[PDB]
Amino acid sequence: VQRIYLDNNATTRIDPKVKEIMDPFLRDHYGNPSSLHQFGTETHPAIAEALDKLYKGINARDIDDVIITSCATESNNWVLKGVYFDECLKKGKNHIVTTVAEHPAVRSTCNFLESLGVEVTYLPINEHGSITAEQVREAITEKTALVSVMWANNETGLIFPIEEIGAICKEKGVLFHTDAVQAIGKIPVDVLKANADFLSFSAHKFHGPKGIGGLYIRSGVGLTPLFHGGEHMNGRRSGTLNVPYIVGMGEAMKLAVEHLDYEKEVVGKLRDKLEEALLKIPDVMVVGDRIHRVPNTTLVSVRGIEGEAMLWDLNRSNIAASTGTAIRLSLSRFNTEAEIDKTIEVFSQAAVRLRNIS
Amino acid sequence: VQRIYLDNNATTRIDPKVKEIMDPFLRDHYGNPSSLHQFGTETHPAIAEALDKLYKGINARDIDDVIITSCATESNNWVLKGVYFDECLKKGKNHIVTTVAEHPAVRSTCNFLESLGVEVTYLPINEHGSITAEQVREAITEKTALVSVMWANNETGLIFPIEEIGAICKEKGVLFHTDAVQAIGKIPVDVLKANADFLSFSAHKFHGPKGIGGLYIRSGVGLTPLFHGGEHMNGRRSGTLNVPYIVGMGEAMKLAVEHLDYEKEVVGKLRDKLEEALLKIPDVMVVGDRIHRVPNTTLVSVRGIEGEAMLWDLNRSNIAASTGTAIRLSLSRFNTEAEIDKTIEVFSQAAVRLRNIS
Ligand SMILES: Cc1ncc(COP(=O)(O)O)c(CN[C@@H](CS)C(=O)O)c1O
Ligand SMILES: Cc1ncc(COP(=O)(O)O)c(CN[C@@H](CS)C(=O)O)c1O
Ligand SMILES: [Cl-]
Ligand SMILES: [Cl-]
Repeated sequence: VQRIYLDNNATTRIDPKVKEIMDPFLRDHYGNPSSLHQFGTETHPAIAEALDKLYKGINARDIDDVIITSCATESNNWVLKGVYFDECLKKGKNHIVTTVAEHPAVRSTCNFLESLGVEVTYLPINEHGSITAEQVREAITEKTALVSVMWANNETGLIFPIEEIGAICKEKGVLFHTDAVQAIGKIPVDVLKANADFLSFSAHKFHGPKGIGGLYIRSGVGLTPLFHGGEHMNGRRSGTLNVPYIVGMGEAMKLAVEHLDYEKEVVGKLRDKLEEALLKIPDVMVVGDRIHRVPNTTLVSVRGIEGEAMLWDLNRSNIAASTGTAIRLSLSRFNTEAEIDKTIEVFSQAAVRLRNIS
Repeated sequence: VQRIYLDNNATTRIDPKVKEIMDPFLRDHYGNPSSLHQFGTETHPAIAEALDKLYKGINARDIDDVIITSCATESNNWVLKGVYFDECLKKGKNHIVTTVAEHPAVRSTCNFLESLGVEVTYLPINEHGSITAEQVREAITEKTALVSVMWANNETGLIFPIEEIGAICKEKGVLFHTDAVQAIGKIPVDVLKANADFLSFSAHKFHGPKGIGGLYIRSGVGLTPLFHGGEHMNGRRSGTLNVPYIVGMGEAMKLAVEHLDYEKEVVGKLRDKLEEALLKIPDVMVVGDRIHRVPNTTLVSVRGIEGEAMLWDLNRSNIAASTGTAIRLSLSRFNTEAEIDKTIEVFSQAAVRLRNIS
């Protein structure tokens, strides 16, 4: 059989060099990096190389932290529940601004925060699909503790004007968090450009394992731990390190940035190939702006066919993709022109076969 | 070279069958268990078998939850920060009772809670080393929201009278949490016997990977999420599942309980062998009760030699162990009588060589 994987915004295959690099930490280098003896200290260089990889990947400096967490869901909960205690309670700033596009980790967390009496402005998205920047200017009051906007959208692939929000954020002395989960490996990421205080990411969107991620915290910026016990990660996040995943996610980030050109000019080309080949059907609208998207995503709709129906069918022919109803097709560097040609065929055939019904 | 590993209360080697069982989830079964297509659904049986393994390991029933988390540090933070919102705030019960023996995850979390104005009673430990039970009877007031006592101590190996506390807890209508991290694989565990509402554990203490653990939540018992986004784990803990680690930790628990006899009557025998062979030196006190300990741990002290000094030396001869100052030696089923004989030698030689100094 030959299955075709087009659901990379949901998760990604672990790159072989990633699996390879973590292996020794699953086999004989199983010591606790906190231990003082050989088993512990032996793990130190490999963890250090991994972290360097992380910092170079997001252009973070020595004075900043990139804290290892168990996923972006953790990072997101941590940023919001931390500003809550640090700013909303202790400092009166009882308002957070965010978008309606944000991943449920941020939105649900907020929903809980307003449960406790925080006022949260959920920015609505325009006809362009995206968020303006001026929208956050206009919403930042002076109770405003944090603004959270995701770098790229998981559903549409749309890039948001981070930097702009970065600047409108610096100028107004407000805390700025970007959930950058769908941007690693997909476009260049730079916390310095973005004047981010906080950035989230998750490894399994750039070919490392599920079960690990990162929060960039800028120097001097405080954030009350979500995992108290303050032993690991400079006391910022307690719990025995996930050695294998740390090493692996490091390699993952490195390869992710080293493929940024390829993502740009190959996967993007394959995406365009698929997309415009798909636009030659009936009422095959693409959903949203088509210029400010990550290279790998396309979100198409179809005449009278539910997205859910088209996907179930595509599965039968061993093609994997998600909703977004419309149909989200998200590539990676592992896809091939052969596959998308195949996809074009299987897509169109499914399309007109599902519509036959009067 | 031949290193001897005696630091199992710090972390454990991943059992080979564990590494083996997770492998396919690092290679071609990398789908998101939430996806609706083949890549996702394919992972379902293996996750289900893993969870069954977890439930059978702690004698939890169908109506209870065993929620996957990223470690015991997460579980501990989750129980305490959840009762805070559910009971302390929303319901007036502003008091938590716990021990001074507890792992810093629980103690630090509490320290933060009293920072917000919770009254936390830290129970002191007796000359016996342990906690009475009557001590928690006497401390449970009516603002009392939760009592948290660890099943077994990481430092001394001492078992606490869970069940007794279970009963004193049922009777007084108080929420009962046991951190059981050092009890899995070491003695039988039973939430039913223990009348636990909450139980924490971490895989890397019973030969699975660092970076995963569990919280048992009893049916009908609520606990406000620590990871909001409510998609995975019945909305109780959001974040993409850590597929490989889940499968592995399942196998880990299974093998852990299947070795409970061996832990009892082999590793315990090896521990006794080491311990009484070590008691034949000078002022080689063992620290604490010696009857109510898990089979694998011994915590010995020495005349005038600092523990830290003895450990540094032991490392040079490739023997790994921790402090607890005194000296904690924690075995696993992977140790061998050959090793402990060797240890006896290397220990005594180090002892009298470090003391030579006038
Ligand atoms: C922007 C963003 N932020 C957070 C997450 C979740 O990360 P975790 O590693 O699961 O915690 C995701 C992943 N959303 C996937 C799976 S639910 C999708 O199908 O769109 C994301 O895209
Ligand atoms: C009772 C108990 N509770 C929690 C933990 C920490 O679990 P994590 O998986 O790191 O979150 C531990 C592990 N304490 C180790 C390493 S710090 C020791 O050397 O004693 C524990 O023993
Ligand atoms: Cl918190
Ligand atoms: Cl919480």
